[PDB]
Amino acid sequence: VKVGVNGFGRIGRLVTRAAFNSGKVDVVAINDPFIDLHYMVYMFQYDSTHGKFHGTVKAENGKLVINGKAITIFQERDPANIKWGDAGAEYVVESTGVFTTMEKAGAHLKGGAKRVIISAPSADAPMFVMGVNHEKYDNSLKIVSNASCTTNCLAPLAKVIHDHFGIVEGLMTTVHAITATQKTVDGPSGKLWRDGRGAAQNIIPASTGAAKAVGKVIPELNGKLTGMAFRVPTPNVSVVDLTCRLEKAAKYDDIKKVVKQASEGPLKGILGYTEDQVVSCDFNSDTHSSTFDAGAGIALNDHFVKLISWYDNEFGYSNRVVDLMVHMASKE
Amino acid sequence: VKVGVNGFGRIGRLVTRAAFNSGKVDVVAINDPFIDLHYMVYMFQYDSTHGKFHGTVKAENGKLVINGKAITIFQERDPANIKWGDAGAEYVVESTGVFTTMEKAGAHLKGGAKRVIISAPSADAPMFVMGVNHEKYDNSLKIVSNASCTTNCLAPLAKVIHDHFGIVEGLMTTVHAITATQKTVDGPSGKLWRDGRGAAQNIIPASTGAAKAVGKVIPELNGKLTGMAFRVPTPNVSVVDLTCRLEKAAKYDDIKKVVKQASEGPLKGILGYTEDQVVSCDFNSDTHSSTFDAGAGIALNDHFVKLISWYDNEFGYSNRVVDLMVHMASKE
Amino acid sequence: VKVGVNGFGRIGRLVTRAAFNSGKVDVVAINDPFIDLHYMVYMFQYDSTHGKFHGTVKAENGKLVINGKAITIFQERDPANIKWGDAGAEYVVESTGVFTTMEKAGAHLKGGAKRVIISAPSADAPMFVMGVNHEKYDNSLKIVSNASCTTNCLAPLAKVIHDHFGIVEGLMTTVHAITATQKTVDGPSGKLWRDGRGAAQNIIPASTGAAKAVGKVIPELNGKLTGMAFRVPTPNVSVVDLTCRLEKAAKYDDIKKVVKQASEGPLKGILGYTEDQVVSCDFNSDTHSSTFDAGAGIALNDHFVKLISWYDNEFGYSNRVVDLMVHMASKE
Amino acid sequence: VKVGVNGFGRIGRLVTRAAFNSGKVDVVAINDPFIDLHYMVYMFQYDSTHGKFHGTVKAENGKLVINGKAITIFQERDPANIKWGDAGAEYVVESTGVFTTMEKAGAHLKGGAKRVIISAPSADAPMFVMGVNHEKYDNSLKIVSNASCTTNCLAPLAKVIHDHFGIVEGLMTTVHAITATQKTVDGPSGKLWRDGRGAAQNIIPASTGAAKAVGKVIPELNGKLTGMAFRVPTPNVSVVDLTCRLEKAAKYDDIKKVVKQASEGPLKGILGYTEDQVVSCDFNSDTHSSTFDAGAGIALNDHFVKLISWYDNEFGYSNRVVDLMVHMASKE
Ligand SMILES: NC(=O)c1ccc[n+]([C@@H]2O[C@H](COP(=O)([O-])OP(=O)(O)OC[C@H]3O[C@@H](n4cnc5c(N)ncnc54)[C@H](O)[C@@H]3O)[C@@H](O)[C@H]2O)c1
Ligand SMILES: NC(=O)c1ccc[n+]([C@@H]2O[C@H](COP(=O)([O-])OP(=O)(O)OC[C@H]3O[C@@H](n4cnc5c(N)ncnc54)[C@H](O)[C@@H]3O)[C@@H](O)[C@H]2O)c1
Repeated sequence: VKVGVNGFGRIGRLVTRAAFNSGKVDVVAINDPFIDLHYMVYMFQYDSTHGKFHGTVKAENGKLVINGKAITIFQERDPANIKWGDAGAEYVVESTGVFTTMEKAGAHLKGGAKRVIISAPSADAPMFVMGVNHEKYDNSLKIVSNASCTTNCLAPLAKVIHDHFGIVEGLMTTVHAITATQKTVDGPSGKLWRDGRGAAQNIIPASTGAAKAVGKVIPELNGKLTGMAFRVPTPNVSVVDLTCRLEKAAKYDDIKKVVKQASEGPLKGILGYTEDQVVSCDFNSDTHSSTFDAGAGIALNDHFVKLISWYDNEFGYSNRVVDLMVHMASKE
Repeated sequence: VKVGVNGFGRIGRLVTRAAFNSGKVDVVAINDPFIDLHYMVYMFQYDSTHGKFHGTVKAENGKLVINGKAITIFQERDPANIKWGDAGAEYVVESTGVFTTMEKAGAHLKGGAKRVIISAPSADAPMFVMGVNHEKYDNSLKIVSNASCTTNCLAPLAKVIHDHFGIVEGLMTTVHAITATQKTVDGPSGKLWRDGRGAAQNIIPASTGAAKAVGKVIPELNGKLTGMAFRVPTPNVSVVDLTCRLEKAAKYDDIKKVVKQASEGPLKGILGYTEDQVVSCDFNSDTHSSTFDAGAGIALNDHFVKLISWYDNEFGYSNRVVDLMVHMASKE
Repeated sequence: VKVGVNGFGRIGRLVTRAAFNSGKVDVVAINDPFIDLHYMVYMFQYDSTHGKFHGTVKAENGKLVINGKAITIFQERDPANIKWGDAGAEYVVESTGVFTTMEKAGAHLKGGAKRVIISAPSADAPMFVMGVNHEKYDNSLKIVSNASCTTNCLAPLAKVIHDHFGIVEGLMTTVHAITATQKTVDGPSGKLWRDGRGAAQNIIPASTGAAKAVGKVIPELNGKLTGMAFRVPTPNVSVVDLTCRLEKAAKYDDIKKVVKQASEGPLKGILGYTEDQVVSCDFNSDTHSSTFDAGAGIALNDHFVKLISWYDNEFGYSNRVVDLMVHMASKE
Repeated sequence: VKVGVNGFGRIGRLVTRAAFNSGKVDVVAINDPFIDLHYMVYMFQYDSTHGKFHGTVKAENGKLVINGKAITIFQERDPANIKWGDAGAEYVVESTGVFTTMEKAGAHLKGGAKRVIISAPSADAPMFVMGVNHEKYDNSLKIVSNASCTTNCLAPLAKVIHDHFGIVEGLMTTVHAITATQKTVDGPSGKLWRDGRGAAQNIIPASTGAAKAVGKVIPELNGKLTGMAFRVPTPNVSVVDLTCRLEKAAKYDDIKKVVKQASEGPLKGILGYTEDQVVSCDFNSDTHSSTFDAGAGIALNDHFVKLISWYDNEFGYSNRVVDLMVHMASKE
């Protein structure tokens, strides 16, 4: 599939990188009114957390040339004015974080785009999580959402645990690496006061609808999950801490077994499994949506257990956006 | 009561700092075979996380003089060889971390010390948590433990929640600040492989018996609590994340009501309460053992909730060591 | 003197904090379109790096009440609209960082303000550095600049070294703490690309005109100094690294003696002096503009030396803004 | 050439990694009487700063098998006892940081090894810096030193600048990333009080003989260089800040010209050159010994300049240890 990407931020750049490192889709256009061609070369080439881009990045003839492939560049604030159709872009990845509504994201279709994938939760667009409910997608859906990075980490795990033991209720906490929405020093945040406090100095409590969203991709869990988060001073990689009450008795060993089996089969590449003495950095640039940490979790009894799963909030999610588009194309 | 302190590390120094700013407890002797008199002046005077000491510190005639009070300095590696008696130390704070058992801490009694307070969990010494079970102490106890910093944060909260609603079962996680036990860069730790990884770069999973210990200071909770921890790159101040099942239905507001009332009454100074948009640094040098964060927590339903409480793992605990000694002296 | 402050950011808030601590000036008005009254209470009360404000802060009948004194709050986006005169503000501290020109800062005059102090370098407004050239100010100056935090650290030191030994030429490097202008993760920064890279992960080279500016407050040094900077992942406190060649031979002990005498006399409170084994945190909330670190520096020979001086980039500078206004008032 | 490595710390592991990542040499033995075979697999496989090993690491029959190549493991505490001879270890990399002297390091020769390379400065062993004085090595030298990481960064640059313009005198400052020698929180380090202070919280001044050592690999510069360092909270990658006086007038562009040609010719792979807007992370895992940052430096005049050069203190140096051995082998 030929793809267009709106917004060249962390998500836009990593989705583009994933498209190229994996070769699964072909990026032929990028739109960003604030980042010009030459700056794009720089931002895509050098990455503090994921390293310098493996391949080539040059600006040739007004176009961004990555690994030899020329990419048309646009500078439109209003997506409706982006000529995706002329660039040959069939699918458009909406990653600005500003057009997450069915209506706003629809603006891309007015330029030639056949379909739009919102790289963020949507209030009305149907949300999908690879490995959990992506087969519920059909050709009538012109605008879809790939949910959030945290939802993509919890949903795969929640599905396995619920199918095998039945989740009566659960509460999650995600210890999250600092994000771009945060501030370097105590600054104005207006909406969320705690988010304005110095990121590198604090452990910051924050709200998140990721746990509740899992009830949307896994209907049986609707109303049985919710949680919150703590933003901590690490550049990348976060972890889900799921405390849940199980319906059927489950020894910790059986939980490991069931998850391991899932990571080697139906959820391979999506849900990972490890028993090694890992730490956050061991998952930097890891493409999994969620990686179960056997040794980190702990059970109180056969019905009350705390499960731990890692996720490169940047890389994993970006790869799922590409995997979602591949699945969609196979349904055309 | 005249006090002696063994080990001049973070706790030894902060307990001494807490003592001098307090009043009724006097430090008259300090032992540390690794830190010489002049180095002690430096380490006690300058503190990266708590600021320069407010008062005077000097090296005079071989003694450490703080705020004018001369302190006898010892350099024994064997606690059995410390002459606490000659120096006048009735109570000895055992804070090295390598003499936590009854059999080892008793050594201080050879030099004349009358009672020994272990500033850490003990495998056999009776453990106490101010505000929770300190009333259980009696004059026959010559060696006691003040438990851990994390246990001192969870116990006060657990007591209030259990007294009013009944904790059926709970699982905690403590997002914990960096400790002197970790390494600056990936280094050796043959016992706990994960703790050897770069502290500033990672979110590090770790085991902790703090939750299980609460079942020791609150017998009714024995076997109903356990948890683990995540070490993150912040210099000080940690937070307890308690997910528990309640027996009696409890609206979040009722929980707020009850906790707040406890902090203004029986647990004043021990358990704090706030509804402000706080972050970890707001508890820097806070002397509370635990401070309930009303806005950070969240409930799934009237019987399943996640409670959040802050604690300056260094300052709070150090002040409780002093408070424990004051209580003991009042029972002599 | 009745003072008004525009912009309630790190400096606006710290200048206000500095003002209340010592009744040198009375803040009677504040303006900031991005921070409403209630948010101001929060931002001023809680400070990650300098601690909770010691005193009281509340929102009463539409005014910000600090330590009892009620403060008129304005929310004008345009400086000209701000009715400084009405509220009773003689001097106005221009700390937004956007109106640093003579032309722009003059707008405060159109509102009733008598004098205007720009808390940042100015392209045309006369710049002053307490202890170095503040004696050059006169009643005809309605708009002045207090230079930069780095210039205030280097100038005092440069003056003493030049007065006694003569600086033939010098090059400085300032290892700087992070500022509100940096990003938490690799993000866009059109004018300064390096400044867009993750602040907590990198040592970031940056340009600075602070060294060249010293030639402006000390005319004899015009064209004899320049330098650059390295932004590093520390919340606050920076250090100047001055490498200079001397005209008159100077043993290192002579440099120490000369700096020590200056800090105890004419530059007391401005230029500090220490021989202790200090690190950056030992200067947190230190009100000096520059503190000479005797043990940190090193000389190659009697004419080529490297001098080290610390400065709390936030606190020191904020106090100098207040000291500058006090001096101005004494000249009215 | 077959190699043995004594010490499996940061240096030992990265030298081993470099050996396989290049294939210039072949590691056949590792001696570390403090790290168990299974722990070695873990420490070599997972690396916080350089990522998971891009290969294979098992533990087949008492040996460490990397990329399908078996390595004999030793737990000998006295180098003399190691059987380098039987294993086929022609050269031994002494990287413990303990056996640095000509005699302590000599302990390896008895074990059957032909030559010993000390991965650290030596008080009496001849020191070499690839690209600067490695041609001075001859077959009579059984024990050699590869100097320090900082010396390997400054020497290449100093050689080029001195060769073309003549360095009259210079003073350097190295802004250094966090090292193992440091402590996570204020701890004991009696020799150097400042090195014991919390690494993640401070900018720590430290002494370094790297600048003076350049006078030993470049004799003409003996006594013309010295400097110091600042430890900052970054995991890896450091930068040299060289302020020097030139004999021959040199415009900044002439310096760029000369350094660039040197990086494309005689010093290719050793001295790098860039004009891009780089930051520390852009040099993570960079194998150069030193990379000139054109845009970061600044000149006061044609005879006084500040030159900036980056170096991955871990990776660059480790690769030079391998390059030194390759050169030695070619002289056999
Ligand atoms: N700081 C915290 O977060 C905290 C709070 C709860 C409990 N604790 C407990 O406090 C104890 C120490 O922690 P800390 O942070 O002060 O550690 P440090 O900061 O490790 O302090 C320990 C001190 O013990 C001294 N020491 C070592 N061996 C000795 C010996 N043989 N004789 C005499 N002195 C000796 C050291 O020189 C050092 O100054 C541990 O048992 C720990 O579990 C720590
Ligand atoms: N913190 C330092 O290191 C430091 C010390 C020396 C000088 N300075 C100078 O101080 C100034 C501000 O720096 P800071 O760190 O406090 O920044 P912030 O921390 O960016 O503070 C600026 C404040 O200005 C307000 N503001 C923005 N637009 C405005 C408008 N149109 N009208 C009124 N208020 C507006 C913001 O809401 C914000 O609170 C800059 O010019 C900077 O160069 C900084």
